[PDB]
Amino acid sequence: QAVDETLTPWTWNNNNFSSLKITGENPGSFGLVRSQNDNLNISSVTKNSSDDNLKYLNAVEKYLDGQQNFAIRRYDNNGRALYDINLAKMENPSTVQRGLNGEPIFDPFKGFGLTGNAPTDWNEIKGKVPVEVVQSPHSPNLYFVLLVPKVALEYHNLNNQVVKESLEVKATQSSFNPTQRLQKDSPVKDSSKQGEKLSETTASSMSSGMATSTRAKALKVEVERGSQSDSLLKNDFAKKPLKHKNSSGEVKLEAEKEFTEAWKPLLTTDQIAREKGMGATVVSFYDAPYSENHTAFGLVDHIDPKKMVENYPPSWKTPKWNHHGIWDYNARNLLLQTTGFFNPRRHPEWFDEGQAKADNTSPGFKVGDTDHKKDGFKKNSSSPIALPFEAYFANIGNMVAIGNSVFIFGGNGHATKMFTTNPLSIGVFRIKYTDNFSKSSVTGWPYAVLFGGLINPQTNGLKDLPLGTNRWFEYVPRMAVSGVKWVGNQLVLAGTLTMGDTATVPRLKYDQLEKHLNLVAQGQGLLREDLQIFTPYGWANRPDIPVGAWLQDEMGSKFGPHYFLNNPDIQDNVNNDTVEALISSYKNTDKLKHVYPYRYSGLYAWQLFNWSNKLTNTPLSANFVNENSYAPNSLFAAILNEDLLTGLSDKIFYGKENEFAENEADRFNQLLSLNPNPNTNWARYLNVVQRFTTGPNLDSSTFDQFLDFLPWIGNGKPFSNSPSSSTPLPTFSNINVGVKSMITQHLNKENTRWVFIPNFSPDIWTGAGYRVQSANQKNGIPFEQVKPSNNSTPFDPNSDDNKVTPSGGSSKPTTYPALPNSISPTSDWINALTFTNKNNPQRNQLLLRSLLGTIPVLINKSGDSNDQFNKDSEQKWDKTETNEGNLPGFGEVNGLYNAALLHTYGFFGTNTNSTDPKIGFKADSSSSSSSTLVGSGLNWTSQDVGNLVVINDTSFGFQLGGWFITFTDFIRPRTGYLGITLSSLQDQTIIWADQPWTSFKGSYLDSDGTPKSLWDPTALKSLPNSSTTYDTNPTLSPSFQLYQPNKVKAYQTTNTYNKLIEPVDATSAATNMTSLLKLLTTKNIKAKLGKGTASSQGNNNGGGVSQTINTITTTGNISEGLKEETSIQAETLKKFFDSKQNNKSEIGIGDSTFTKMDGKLTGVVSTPLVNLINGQGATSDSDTEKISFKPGNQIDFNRLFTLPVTELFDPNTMFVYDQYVPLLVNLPSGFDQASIRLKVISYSVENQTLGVRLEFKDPQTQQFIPVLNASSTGPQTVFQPFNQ
Repeated sequence: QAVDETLTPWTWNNNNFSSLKITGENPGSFGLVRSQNDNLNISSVTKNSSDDNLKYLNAVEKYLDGQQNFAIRRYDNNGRALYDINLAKMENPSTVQRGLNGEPIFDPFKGFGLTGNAPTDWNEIKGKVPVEVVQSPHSPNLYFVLLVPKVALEYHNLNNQVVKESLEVKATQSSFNPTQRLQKDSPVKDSSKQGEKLSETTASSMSSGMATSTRAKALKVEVERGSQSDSLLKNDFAKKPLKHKNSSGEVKLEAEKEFTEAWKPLLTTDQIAREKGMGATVVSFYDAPYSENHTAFGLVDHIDPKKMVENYPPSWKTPKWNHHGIWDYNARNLLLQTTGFFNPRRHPEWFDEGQAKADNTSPGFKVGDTDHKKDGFKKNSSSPIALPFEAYFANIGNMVAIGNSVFIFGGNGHATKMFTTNPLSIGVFRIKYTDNFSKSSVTGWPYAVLFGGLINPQTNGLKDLPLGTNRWFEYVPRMAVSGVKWVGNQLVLAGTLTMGDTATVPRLKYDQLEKHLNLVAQGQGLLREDLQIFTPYGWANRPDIPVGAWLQDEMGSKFGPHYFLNNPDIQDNVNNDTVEALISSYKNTDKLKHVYPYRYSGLYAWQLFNWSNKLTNTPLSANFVNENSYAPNSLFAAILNEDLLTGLSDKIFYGKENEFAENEADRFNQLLSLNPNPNTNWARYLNVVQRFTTGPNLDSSTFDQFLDFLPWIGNGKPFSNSPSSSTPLPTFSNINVGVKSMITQHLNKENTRWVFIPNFSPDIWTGAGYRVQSANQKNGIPFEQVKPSNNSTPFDPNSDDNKVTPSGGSSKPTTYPALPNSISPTSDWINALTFTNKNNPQRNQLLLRSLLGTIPVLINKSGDSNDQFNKDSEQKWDKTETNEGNLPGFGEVNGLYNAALLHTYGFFGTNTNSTDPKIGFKADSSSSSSSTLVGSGLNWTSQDVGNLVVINDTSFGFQLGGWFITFTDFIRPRTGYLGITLSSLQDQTIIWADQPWTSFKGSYLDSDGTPKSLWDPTALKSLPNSSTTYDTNPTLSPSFQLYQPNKVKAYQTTNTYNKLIEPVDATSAATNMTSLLKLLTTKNIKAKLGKGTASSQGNNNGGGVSQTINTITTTGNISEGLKEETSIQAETLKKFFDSKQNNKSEIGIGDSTFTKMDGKLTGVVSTPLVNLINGQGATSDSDTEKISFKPGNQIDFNRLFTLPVTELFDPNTMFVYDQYVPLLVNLPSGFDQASIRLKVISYSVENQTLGVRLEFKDPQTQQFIPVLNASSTGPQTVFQPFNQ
């Protein structure tokens, strides 16, 4: 039980927690420690055919019991280890001999009363490593230890055959086709159900209608209950004119042949619940640093995923459905995309069957039946959402206790994070305790109900985020945990969570799946990349048009008022006569809703502002929720009500509204609000989030100007590059890009001079990719965006149909005169909210993945000879309207400029490599251009998170990727402050290594006042094999994804982007771009860059400690940067940055200071005086070296009558009065009468024994502390005056 030098301090890569700063009476830390023994034969246990995962992991665990052990080495504020508590090899432990009502009997010296026998389940609990330990400050001297199974500890070393990556590679000795795993065949019209297409209404309802419209007339959509069990009388939604192309058989999503070797968990939710030894556990116990009974135990409690399963909203059981569930279901079928909102196909981590249900059948409702009315009634649901092994293990970590109850807020997933699959914590866990920690109940919640009550007024960051929800909890949050800490007087949760997917919110025209590879893959599930790609040509007029309303104009020459490819160049006016002529007369009742011929349109921004779950000032206000994203693309930091969370009840009951609509008759009249049955407690949990933030408290294009300012660790050069005429342009911010165009000439040309710009001259920068008539006239563009479907002449405005006639016959056109001058991938429009593209999902996701530093690129030419995108004569930045700017306009990630991005990277030029890599994008006009995306070389994944270091009650932070954020102004935001401060990382070898997160070994706050993080360059866990031994074109990595090809039509040399750049059928373009896909692998990327091996030079290994930059309270101030209403905030802060670009320190940008010390760094230990590193640095209270306990020599004793004592202390403050301080402790130095004190701990009237612990005003921290060198035994000492 004594200290064992063999075992060493460490820190697990799920929570990274081995040092709890203990305070109160016995400051120190429950030092978490493991043997530093390497050379562990993982391959010993073989997963044969007969054995299952359960017994295989049992064999692994028992073999490790025979090969490894763990203990918790409690530390003292001095830094002297006392005892370890080895769970495996501790003999005959005991729990506290509590009282009748539950109090623990603890004589300070005789110690906590033992029961002789410890909590049961020794066999299956001694084999669980301690990964975490927490303190309960409400109750006295209570402690927990988080027992996690060790298969997590050795998780990454198990045979890959069982733990299978989601992506399949095999030999694939045929180049590597990123599209050969994507279902690419488009839907087609059926040849047997022609007459069931949605039918145009019989006769328009005049209703005293004075307005007349020459355009096509609306569709009549109604569903009536009638009288039938499994059918109805008329189901207009269930019309399904389209069908899967019969190309080499049906094209459909079905796992049993779309996944030869499918992703699959290890242990199901029920399996882990029933199994005890393989599941986590939290144990209440008690520590006695100065008693012969050093340790005593309380209660042992398991964490049951059955509480997760029972506490999900009923709708979660049927994720393949959704609140819409009928038209959207059919659309997803036909477009070959996500079925539901959280199907396994796009998110298998949480499905206990894994990808085995990566299909469409069995959505909880009747589907596929011939008669359209028949489909829609509920039936068996075989695809529920549960907590499989990986997700459950990600659901453990950073637990904290409040009052009489404890919470486990989830791990971070690295322990079970494989190379591309991203599991994480989905639902919070709660534990309570009854009758003074005598019994407990295990319960857990879904974070969806925790986060349902979100509204923009809460956060000071970016607005309209995809965070809200509706009465159906088809929103699937999941937190990446930085460590919930009791920051000051508020409780803070920080890290990242997965936004509701804002990428696949648009849809694809039925005949446009073979030329939108980018987004079709981004949606189907073969592209786990969560940035958000820009392909505007093929979007629908509304993403939510029922399929039966798609073929009313199949040719598209008439331009399909009900359904047509989105192009707001033609968007109908919102003019009065226009609206009351097109939409009003088609009034919709409860039973019937009118799909209006009106030509809705708009670029991706308007598309999202309509059909994305943007946060509105009222919570529970997200009706259009498409899907939940891939991996955390949202930095997060919120404050969670301690008192409320304590109050909330364990079990959750759901009302009628929680489940889905019984039948489509009811569905047709869905509401966002309904009366919950008062006997249900689910909605109690709603308003728990006080606020939240993801980035600095900035809005609009100014936020992306900040994005421009932030630098890239891969080179350190910021994106702008302006300091030191065909020069690189800013990529994120469009300020000072292109030419200034007038919003006054945009669209209606009316009421715009002082609407979106508070200046006499509304001058804004159209951005890169813009077009204009000519240098003479730039503001606005005449309607030359005319789209001719066939060769039947252009869109034909002013046509009899295209012009409306209100009462009076004054025929007028419904399409606006002058359109905006940018539909670029970086299109920026404050006014044309139907032509802008810089949405807040863009802004936040780019913040996250640019702080990570792994934003993708789009390329034409690799570094190959004769295929080199050289700089001179083919990169003319000043001219970006023509092909000289090399702007693709199709396949690039929305919100940035490809040429500028690649200059920032250094793929061409000296920015990255000594020799120009000769990799870049050309806007070739000779013929069609093939291209794709690739990784950034870096591999800082998104689930990355540090441990939340609480700097003070007003700020905090952690490390994210290679950067160190600090929420400087989140708890107490201040006007004019940027909001956050940043610190970068120095070690290049650490930066570029394969898996740079087998390097961070926990974070803490250094006593000096600035946190740090550990780095172990020798611990870099790269890929298991160098593509075995043969070079595999596809080689996995944290941030490797199937970036599909994008092949585009030829570009017109001049006036390139009048219209959208049409794509060509790129399905079979993979084999012709082998060189381009060679760069899709990070290893090849770094090989080209010249930093593929240790050739980067510099630090040999760089094993040291990195410290974030010191932040003045004014750090991050942009007070002068803002305002200046002479022009817009974006441009004024751009000028501010250009005046302070070379002062990254002031803004909050820097590189963490690094100190090199030799050693096999593995963890840290914490004492309130100072946190020590790796368990070294023994201290002996240097300041108070010359003070010790006075032996019995300086006591009366001798032989006299029973000594009367205890009169010198009172039921008041129990410290001995100042009269008799030095009677027991030697003070040859500290003779001062203003310090040096004592603290009694117990006594006995009839025996006269006195027990005290010294207490003195600590200089460094003005807090009263105990002392160890007082006596060899310890500050606690009995003073018994024997007997006569």
